Amino acid sequence: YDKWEMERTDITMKHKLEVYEGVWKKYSLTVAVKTLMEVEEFLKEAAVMKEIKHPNLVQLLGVCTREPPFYIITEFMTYGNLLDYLRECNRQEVNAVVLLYMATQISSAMEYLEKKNFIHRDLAARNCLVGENHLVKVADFGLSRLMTGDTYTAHAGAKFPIKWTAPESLAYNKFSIKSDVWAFGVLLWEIATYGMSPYPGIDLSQVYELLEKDYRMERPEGCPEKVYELMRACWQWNPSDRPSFAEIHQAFETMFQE
Ligand SMILES: COc1ccc(O)cc1-c1c[nH]c2ncc(-c3cncc(C(=O)N(C)C)c3)cc12
Repeated sequence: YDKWEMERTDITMKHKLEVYEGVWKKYSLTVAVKTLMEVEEFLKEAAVMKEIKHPNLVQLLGVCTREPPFYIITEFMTYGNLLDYLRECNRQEVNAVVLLYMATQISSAMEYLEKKNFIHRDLAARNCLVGENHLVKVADFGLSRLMTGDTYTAHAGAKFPIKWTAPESLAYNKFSIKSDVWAFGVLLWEIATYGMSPYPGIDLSQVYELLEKDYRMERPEGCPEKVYELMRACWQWNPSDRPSFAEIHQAFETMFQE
């Protein structure tokens, strides 16, 4: 854990994006810096990121956890968040096969988290980052430890991103890897629509009531049928009926390789 420990003066802040674009001076490397949510939570978040090693999860580079202010230093993704990237892109370049490639990368990251007993709890396009050549990485700053068979119960009075949130979470504050699968389905929809807002115009207070009566978003324009079938599978009411990320990733790698 001290192999990760850095001196605060090894980094220089360049631009404020509390997240900064910074420079790891020794390597002349552009990095992302997060500074200090309570202290212990921040330190645990750093501790968890030390255990994460995957090409499509944002890589930790070092921490400053001796004397305040505390730093978490990670790799820098050139193009920023996926949501704005999709909304502002050239769709002739970011075409159908690129969208499949992005979904494959994200599902690969989630398959890793699934295998390593982590949940994300805020899977969404706004929380994915884009590098050169349509490289996509999931932000892993809010990861929680959880055995995949088990359930996390959010604290009393927690506020959710309703339109990304699984029904069991909206009603009972319960989260699991299956609730991430639901969120992934919404992320797929975001990708397929190049960053449209989910359930357009639908009042937030009626989303749960709609879901329990089996309302789901319709197939986006131009979206392949098999991709929509995957979305719908992710949106099964019963969590145990939803596919695993291993199955989801396998499905996308097949599509992408064909
Ligand atoms: C300390 O790392 C983090 C902690 C919090 C957070 O939200 C993200 C990062 C993070 C890591 N690597 C990154 N690489 C690139 C960018 C980034 C660059 N430029 C623009 C945007 C952006 O979309 N907006 C400002 C809306 C994001 C962020 C990051």
